[PDB]
Amino acid sequence: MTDSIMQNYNQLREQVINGDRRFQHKDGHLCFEGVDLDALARQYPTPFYVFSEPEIIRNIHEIQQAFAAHKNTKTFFASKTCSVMGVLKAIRDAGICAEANSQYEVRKCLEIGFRGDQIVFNGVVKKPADLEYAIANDLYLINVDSLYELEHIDAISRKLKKVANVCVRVEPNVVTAFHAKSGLDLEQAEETCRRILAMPYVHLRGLHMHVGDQVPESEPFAKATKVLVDESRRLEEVLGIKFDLINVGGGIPVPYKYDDENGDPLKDNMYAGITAQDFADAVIREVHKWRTDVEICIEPGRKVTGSAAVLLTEVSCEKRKTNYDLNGNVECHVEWKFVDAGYSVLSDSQHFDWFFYVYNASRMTAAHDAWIKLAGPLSDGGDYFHMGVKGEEFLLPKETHVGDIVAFLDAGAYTIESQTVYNNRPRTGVVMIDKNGDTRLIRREDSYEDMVKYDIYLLAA
Amino acid sequence: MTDSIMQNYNQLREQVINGDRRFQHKDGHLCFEGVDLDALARQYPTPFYVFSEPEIIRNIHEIQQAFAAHKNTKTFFASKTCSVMGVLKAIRDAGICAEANSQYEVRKCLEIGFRGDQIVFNGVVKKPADLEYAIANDLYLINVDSLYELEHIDAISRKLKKVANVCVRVEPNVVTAFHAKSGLDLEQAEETCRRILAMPYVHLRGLHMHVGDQVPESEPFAKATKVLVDESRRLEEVLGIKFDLINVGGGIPVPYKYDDENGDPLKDNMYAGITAQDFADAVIREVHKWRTDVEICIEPGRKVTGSAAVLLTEVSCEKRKTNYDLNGNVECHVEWKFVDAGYSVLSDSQHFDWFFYVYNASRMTAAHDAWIKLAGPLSDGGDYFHMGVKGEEFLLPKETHVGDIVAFLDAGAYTIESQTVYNNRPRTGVVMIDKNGDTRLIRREDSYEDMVKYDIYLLAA
Ligand SMILES: [Cl-]
Ligand SMILES: [Cl-]
Ligand SMILES: [Cl-]
Ligand SMILES: [Cl-]
Ligand code: NA
Ligand code: NA
Ligand code: NA
Ligand code: NA
Repeated sequence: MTDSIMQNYNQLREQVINGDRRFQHKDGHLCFEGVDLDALARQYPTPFYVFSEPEIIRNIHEIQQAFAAHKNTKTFFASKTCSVMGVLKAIRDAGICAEANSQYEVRKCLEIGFRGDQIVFNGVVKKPADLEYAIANDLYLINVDSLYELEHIDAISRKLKKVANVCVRVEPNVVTAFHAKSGLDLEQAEETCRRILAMPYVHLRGLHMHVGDQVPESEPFAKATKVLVDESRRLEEVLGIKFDLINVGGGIPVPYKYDDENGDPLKDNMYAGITAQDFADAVIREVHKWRTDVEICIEPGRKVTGSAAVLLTEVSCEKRKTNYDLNGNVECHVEWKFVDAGYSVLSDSQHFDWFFYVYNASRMTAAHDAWIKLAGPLSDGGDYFHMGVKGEEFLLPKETHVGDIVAFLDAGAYTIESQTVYNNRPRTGVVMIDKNGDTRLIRREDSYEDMVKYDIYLLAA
Repeated sequence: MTDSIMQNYNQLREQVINGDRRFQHKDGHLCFEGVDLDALARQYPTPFYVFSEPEIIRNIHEIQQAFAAHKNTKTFFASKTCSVMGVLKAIRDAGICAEANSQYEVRKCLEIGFRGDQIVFNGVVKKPADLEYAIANDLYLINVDSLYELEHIDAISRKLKKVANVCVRVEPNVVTAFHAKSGLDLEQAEETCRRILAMPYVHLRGLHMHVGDQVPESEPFAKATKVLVDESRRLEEVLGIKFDLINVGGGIPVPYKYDDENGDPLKDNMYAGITAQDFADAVIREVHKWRTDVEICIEPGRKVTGSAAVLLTEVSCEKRKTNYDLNGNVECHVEWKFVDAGYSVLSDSQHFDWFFYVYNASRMTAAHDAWIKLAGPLSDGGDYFHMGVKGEEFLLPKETHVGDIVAFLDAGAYTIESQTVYNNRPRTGVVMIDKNGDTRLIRREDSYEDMVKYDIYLLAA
């Protein structure tokens, strides 16, 4: 029933402004950490993302509190989730470490103040130049993803006369051969470790795995960790060593739909099937069957920042399209609202069928009582938001007007670096709400100069 | 049969180097317009795209030759397809016009030397600043996509005392109301045109439509053009005017799979179901039932550049993954080849299930006789190429080695502006082969400075 769907969506809306730790209402507008988002979107050109340092901190608290039963836990934010420097700075100041996924990610983590001993460098393609940069900067871990790459680590560590600290990525078969490009097979772990021990400037620290992203059950983490723990225990015996650590990766999910009573996480993984506590319980229980003193490294990405941003986008056009029958009578009307952000700004809404709550931030206390379709500004028929409240339809106040600010919630993970300049619309500015509730610009909107500065061409003037 | 699939793929490979107007072989390597692509990829860092000015010119020839039966045809390259300045310059020097999809696209077309009278500006969200820039620059056409936008065109043209030349976009119901965000309903065309005629600084030039992209049959173009032609004829009568033009949009498909005897274009639109001649026959036949003298405007994007680039990417790692049964016996092996381009470089291979021919450019004369899986360098389990020769599997020479150059063909449409800095891997350089067969860099690879120059942060040194 649409009425029931509409009723439920407006219960969720009221819970946003009366129940959510992030949000309030003022002057009829959605507020984030006490910042009126309508007013903010009159101060900065839309579309833009606004991050909350307070919410990042709360998310980091949930993660670390979840691991209270294991004191030697080291937490590395997976920076492919978001690497805007001011976001990395908030995460650094909140007291955790960083995982990096390219040479330039390593460099920006170092620049913003993560020490080498606070950085893990992972990857399936770590070219000699990448490895040389990482080894020269004394990173806490460089993962070993393949035997081919390991030969470069040996050669380059010898060349620099600097120890490379490594963890061997093993991807358990919980078809992994066909569908998992990353890591070594379990069967290869022993000889790989044996070979690293013999290398003069490579130091074996432990094994690594990463299950995946937005994982809706605890069992995959428990099963995969058990495989890694059993192999770690066995190799300690066979090789006569004591591992420094085990790195169990990331994948803690974030709620993108909150009404769990109406959702099946295994069918719709926008429902978060598990909590950080569930992830920690599964991991710690398995590790403690082997050692309670070993360091556990975790690599959460999405959970750190996902809930901690909103995309603000201005309703910039409207139209009504009407389907008529062959006698000219109306079959239905469609109310299109156009916002100034499309899939070049919010990639996952299109490419990964990702749901984000959508509300009229300018009319946040008004009933969202009109079915509408929400379109982006790209000259591209597929640039509209398909992941609606009911099918492809969204709910906004019937009073919605051009000039209102629409907010997409839970827009803090995998939303910035994935933007494009398709249609030569610019990638967005980014604003940060700091711990004091003050705002500042932390990324500019791309300028026209940015569209062409990369190009090499004969000028005309 | 895999053997048969392998046989057919190697027949296609031989046709590339012995039959294709674009390619040859030399020193065992794939050549493009006589340029050895292995050698080129030792001169420039991979991954990068290489465009062919000769092939752009050939594609433009096919389009214009297709319209020989209609002398007053004006051709506007849809620049959302590719707007690297050197690519736009080649298209300008080849003698056609430009369609633009944002304020900055308009600006870059003007900068590279398209005159205002050679530019069409389309869009669903043309804000006042966008319209003011377009009207001030005397564009040949600004489309009218909605009644809301039309009010801004009236007001701003009055403010500047400059005539805005417009075409009214009408999207026929050939559900269009639910699935087509663009244009007005046919039922709205009459009053919209009547209102424009009464505006002092808005000049109505005709109607506009655009069917879509990679369209595999001629019927949609014929049917939609007929609707637009019938309404144009009727409005000339009702309103007592003579239209300058009709703008029928783009959508000419490009072959991404060439063995048409084995493909159904309506099921797999990588097979191009129609040619430019088929598009022109359908459009011209319908227009000439109304007027033979009127100007026909077309907006091809993909067809201009799609076949005119190759992505060159270096095999940068390899591994074998083996699935074992519960007794330790081998069930299967998977041979993974890792290249230095993933979906942040070649977006559509992931997000739009787009097929591109893949060959070992370094071993182009060798039998491609080994099934492999082809992975990108992103730390992301989904970053491998799923659109294989058979399922998710590709064919490369069993002799393929790290350091070989892999080529993706037909990589010239919608491949540059759609790149991202996900994982802070840079967006690629772009090279151009000019009409003389010489090469030059036309876009640099993003530098590390580019990763962070947009960010605003307190430095440490
Ligand atoms: Cl930590
Ligand atoms: Cl309307
Ligand atoms: Cl022309
Ligand atoms: Cl291997
Ligand atoms: Na705005
Ligand atoms: Na060693
Ligand atoms: Na290279
Ligand atoms: Na007029």
